[PDB]
Amino acid sequence: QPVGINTSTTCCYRFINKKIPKQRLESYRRTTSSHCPREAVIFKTKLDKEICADPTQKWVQDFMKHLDKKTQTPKL
Amino acid sequence: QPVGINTSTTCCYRFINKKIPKQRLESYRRTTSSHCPREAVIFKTKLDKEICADPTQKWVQDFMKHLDKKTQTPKL
Repeated sequence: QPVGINTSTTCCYRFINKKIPKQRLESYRRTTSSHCPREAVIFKTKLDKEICADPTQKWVQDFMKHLDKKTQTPKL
Repeated sequence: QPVGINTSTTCCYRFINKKIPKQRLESYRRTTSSHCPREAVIFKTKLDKEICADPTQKWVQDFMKHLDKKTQTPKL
């Protein structure tokens, strides 16, 4: 259930509860960094495919949080 | 990937420049990988550019940490 400024204070749709990590999913695609309360999210997965994401879920939490880190940089 | 040199040498190394803050963009995506060091926070911006940046390049540090806030996670 959600992390909003009410319970449905989101931007993209059509997603479910729980996936897993038994080989891949890689990149996330969120939107416009200054348009929405939030803006919206896409996940690119399990033999290069896409999913969307707002507003109550863990796997994504951890994904954001996991994705974040892999590697480091400035211009490299 | 972290602090690097040469005329491009690690999984992403394209983007290479100067935008101090966050104010307005098109879309931002973190890590198009599944397999190596490969990724960053790629930023799509206001009559273009597309950048590959993360951890070491501050403005991006803060960007991900500034924008995080803005987009969500799924269903319950």
